[PDB]
Amino acid sequence: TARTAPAGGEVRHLKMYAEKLADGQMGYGFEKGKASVPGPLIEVNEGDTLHIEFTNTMDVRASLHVHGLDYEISSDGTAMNKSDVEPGGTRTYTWRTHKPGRRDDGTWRPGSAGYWHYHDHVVGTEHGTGGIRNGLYGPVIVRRKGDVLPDATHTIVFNDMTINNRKPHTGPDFEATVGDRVEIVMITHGEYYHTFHMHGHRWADNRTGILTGPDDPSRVIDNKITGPADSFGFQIIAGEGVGAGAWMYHCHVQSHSDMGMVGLFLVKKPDGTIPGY
Amino acid sequence: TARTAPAGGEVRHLKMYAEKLADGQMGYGFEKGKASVPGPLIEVNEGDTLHIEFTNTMDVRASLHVHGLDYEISSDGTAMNKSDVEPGGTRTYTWRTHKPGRRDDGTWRPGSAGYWHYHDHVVGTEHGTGGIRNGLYGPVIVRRKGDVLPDATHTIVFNDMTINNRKPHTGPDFEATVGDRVEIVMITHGEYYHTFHMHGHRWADNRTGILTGPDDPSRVIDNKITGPADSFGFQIIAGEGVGAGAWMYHCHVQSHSDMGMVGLFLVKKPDGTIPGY
Amino acid sequence: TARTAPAGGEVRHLKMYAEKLADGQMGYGFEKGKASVPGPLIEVNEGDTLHIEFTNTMDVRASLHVHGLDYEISSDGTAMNKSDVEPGGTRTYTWRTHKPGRRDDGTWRPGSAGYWHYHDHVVGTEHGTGGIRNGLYGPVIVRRKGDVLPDATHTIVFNDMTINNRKPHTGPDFEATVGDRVEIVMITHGEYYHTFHMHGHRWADNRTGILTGPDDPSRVIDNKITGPADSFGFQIIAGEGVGAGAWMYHCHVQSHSDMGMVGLFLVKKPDGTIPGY
Ligand SMILES: [Cu+2]
Ligand SMILES: [Cu+2]
Ligand SMILES: [Cu+2]
Ligand SMILES: [Cu+2]
Ligand SMILES: [Cu+2]
Ligand SMILES: [Cu+2]
Ligand SMILES: [Cu+2]
Ligand SMILES: [Cu+2]
Ligand SMILES: [Cu+2]
Repeated sequence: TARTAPAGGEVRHLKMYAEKLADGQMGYGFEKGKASVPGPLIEVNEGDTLHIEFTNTMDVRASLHVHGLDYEISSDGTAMNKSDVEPGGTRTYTWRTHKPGRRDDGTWRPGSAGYWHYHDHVVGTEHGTGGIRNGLYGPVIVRRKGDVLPDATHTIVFNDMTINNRKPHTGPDFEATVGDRVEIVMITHGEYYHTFHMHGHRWADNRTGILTGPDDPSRVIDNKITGPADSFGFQIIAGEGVGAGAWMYHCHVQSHSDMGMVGLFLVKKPDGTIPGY
Repeated sequence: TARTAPAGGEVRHLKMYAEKLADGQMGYGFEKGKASVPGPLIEVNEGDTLHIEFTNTMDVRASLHVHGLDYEISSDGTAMNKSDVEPGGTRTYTWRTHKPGRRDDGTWRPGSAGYWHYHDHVVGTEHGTGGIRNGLYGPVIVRRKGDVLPDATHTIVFNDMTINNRKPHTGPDFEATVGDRVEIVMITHGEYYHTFHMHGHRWADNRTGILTGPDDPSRVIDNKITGPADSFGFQIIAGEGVGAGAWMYHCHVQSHSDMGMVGLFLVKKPDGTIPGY
Repeated sequence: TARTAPAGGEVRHLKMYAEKLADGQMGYGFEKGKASVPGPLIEVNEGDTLHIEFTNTMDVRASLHVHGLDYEISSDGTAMNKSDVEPGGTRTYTWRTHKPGRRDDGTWRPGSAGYWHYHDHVVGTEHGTGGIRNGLYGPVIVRRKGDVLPDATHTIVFNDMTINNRKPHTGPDFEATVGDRVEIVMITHGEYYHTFHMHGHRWADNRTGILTGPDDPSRVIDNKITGPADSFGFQIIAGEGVGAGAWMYHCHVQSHSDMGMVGLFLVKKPDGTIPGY
């Protein structure tokens, strides 16, 4: 049987930093000097509370704003609600999550589980346009009790005309072995719509990207249109039914793929070989 | 228990007008001199029939065309099918709705229930490009027997680079009290794709925007990409799990929010106060 | 009762050609001299294997690449994986499909069933930008055991600013009789997002476009946003609840419909008449 998420409800603490990078970009990190674009993955269980002690090490105001999770207005990360952070400053954001359940009126409250993201809200403009452009974005995953955990999680961010703020035609590339349970968090940012596509693999267009059984009528797809701040996620079995290979993923907007929005899902045999590579 | 829609099947009558407004815009209304942009909400139950006695008070041809509901070709609102209205003229459009049910061949006929809209089809071009641009659009809601009625319904229309044809950074703003059941009808028009986003709230990407219980695998989202003539809708509990606050909604295409596609969901305590506002 | 797909598992063989057309376009066909834009429909049952003996009759390199179905890397149709075809050359692509089922780890493997497409991957650019632009695309349908077969299937491809590579305002138009079970395969290609819309009809936004019964919470729609390489499909009962008529379909992006992305769903009485036509 596959590994599954346990019941949540833990209180968790975390240090996060905003850093200007030597190349001019901006990244979050869990450790000073180890910021990355995209930011590090934050993964919690429904019901967990997360207290992020955030330090802006930059010379400009910056913030943390999250999608999907519960937060009070004092943690929405906006200038308006006095929730950004001054240069050199520290603030504790609090993110909460909740489980689904029946309300008193008989309705069904949705849980927090899903594929989400965090990003800056005040660099460049009051909507973080400069922050996002420079790399201040990262993924968040909230797990429901009992759903399936992967062998590894990769984050693919279409940010304007870049993948993960990389130069055209520089990946990123990811590697797996035939049979691995691979998870993708797919996030879009900036100005343009895109269509995300994988060669040789497909997934369900629902909450987890996975069907639990035969009753789910969700479309099975390998192409999906996305816009700025959209986030979705899915799991695949690397090479399932198709074998080892250098499997392209790309934006399928023709000029975008032509201009470098391309990468490789490198699925290897156990000996490491990739047919045709 | 929450209030729910009853069984439909009523025959309803309605007067509607198209008016040029003093500012140059065009609006529909239920009363002469009270046209609005967006047009007034039309809400019916599955099975109801609606007879709209429509008068074009403008000096140009205009029409009414609806999405989703049943109508005969004589009510499709097009110049081609001789279904528009001459300046000063009156025409009765008929919209019908039906319930779901089993067909003789064993298949399942879908019902009309959903979040829909009406708009002009002949002002400026044979596709109403001028009518829509000037404000001739409005929302339609069709309820299925037994689904949940809100405390209030707000209509948010992304029309080209405007929200409800308003100037940049002029809202609209909406108000609620922590705990209200708030319904959003979200409609897109014009030339551009958008992504609709709410701070502090989320909904289900299905027909009603709501989960009935734990078996629904629909993604829970707070960001959604939309294109011209898309309509969807949802309900939220104002401030549920997040409290009172000035909660922004906006298009999340960065330049669009920077250029004014922003508004506030003002969720108040009972004393009317909004923390940080 | 309606006709339904049987269990699959047949091994099928097929000849396909790439041809330059006299007008300058490029089309696939099952017979030399009978290429079409879009390419011919390939329809199989889940579990079938398809061996396509493909001949490039053009003076440039070309390929076949499919979405959604199972294929080994040697059939992905890319220059990178040495899977394109030289001018005048022949290659056998193999497409496989599989049924859903329970994995050993308890998870649910999705089946291949869906609305898919094939297109060129090497004409003009390493992403087939020229091939797709010139007309090298076609639809694929994979049926699950037991789902509903239509009276006829039409393919509507939004390719850049054209429908099926046709000149503005030249259709295509399709015809039916009130009561026909009409299937639409809707595919998008090129550079631009679109919104596909039908007058007088609607469908479910799920895998088959159809609801099986009352438990499916999928949104019922008549407008849908699409991007390059998106494919979906649905069935409707021609004129159901609305009668005979010249029912427009179009992209609902206003300038796109104004510029000719329009066609007619001609639904006739048995005597062939169309009210208002
Ligand atoms: Cu925001
Ligand atoms: Cu792109
Ligand atoms: Cu955001
Ligand atoms: Cu129309
Ligand atoms: Cu926008
Ligand atoms: Cu319309
Ligand atoms: Cu490709
Ligand atoms: Cu279009
Ligand atoms: Cu492709």
